[PDB]
Amino acid sequence: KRKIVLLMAYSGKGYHGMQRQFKTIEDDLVSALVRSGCIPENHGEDMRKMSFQRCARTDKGVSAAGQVVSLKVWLIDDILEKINSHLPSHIRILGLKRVTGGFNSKNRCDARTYCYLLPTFAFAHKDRDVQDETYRLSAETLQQVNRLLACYKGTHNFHNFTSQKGPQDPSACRYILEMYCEEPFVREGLEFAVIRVKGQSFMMHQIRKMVGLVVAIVKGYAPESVLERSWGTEKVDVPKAPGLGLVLERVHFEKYNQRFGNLHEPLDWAQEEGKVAAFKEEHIYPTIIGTERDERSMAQWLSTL
Ligand SMILES: NCCCC[C@@H](N)C(=O)O
Repeated sequence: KRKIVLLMAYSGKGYHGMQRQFKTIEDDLVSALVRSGCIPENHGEDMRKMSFQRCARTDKGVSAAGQVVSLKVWLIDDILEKINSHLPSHIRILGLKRVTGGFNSKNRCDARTYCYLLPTFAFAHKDRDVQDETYRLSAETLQQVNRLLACYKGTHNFHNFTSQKGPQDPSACRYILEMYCEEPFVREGLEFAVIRVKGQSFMMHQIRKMVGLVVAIVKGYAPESVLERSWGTEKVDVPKAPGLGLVLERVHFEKYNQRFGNLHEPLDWAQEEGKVAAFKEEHIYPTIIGTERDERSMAQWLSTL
């Protein structure tokens, strides 16, 4: 009866992505919507009768601190609580807002910010450094990482950073506003670092390949010259990092609020930022960290380089 937008978050492990194998995030969401009585059962079976859309089709294993979806529901009392009561702890609806009927979240959002949490031995040189959990990131290596990541900034032909895309395809070009790596931190004897990237839009496997290539370079499996060569017309076999560390941090609506905001209303989750950071630190990060500690996801992939 009313078109709403939802701010939600989830740990991606144990799912096969957001949309569409294991269950998906939307499977849990739909079930929670049906059980709570926000939508009738047929709206859950056919996700078009409630006009359901999602901003980011996060891949298998990928987490999200600020996923955004839009749909029509029965605005039942305490709707946020009710929906959450049918969800596991690792999926939370953080915010809800009533929007105009014509609002399409996927078609209206601009830039996305992702982070990538990884063990620091992903930057350990294969010839000079230890290759296990005992490795500690040096200041010089971090400088190298940030120097390389900075080269991604601006507009480039990113055809080598996805699949089945030609160099002459205009849609292969993408815009990177920012990319860097934060200072490392230790948790339970393991050192991690957070890579953050902001882009106007991303192609399939793009961030994982951007990270993978820099990892290959820093570790010494590829010369630095391959980076600048990668945005040329030539094809480059770019390594694809695991999806475990990848987290969707924010879906931006700044350009939407400017261009459309003045049949449309401004969308802003600034008030829910506390819950966003809380869920990331309490449910997203610890699962990634624990998984790396016990299953050695990154280490296994690094072996294949
Ligand atoms: N929408 C294309 C993919 C973007 C990256 C991230 N959302 C993922 O699927 O892993």
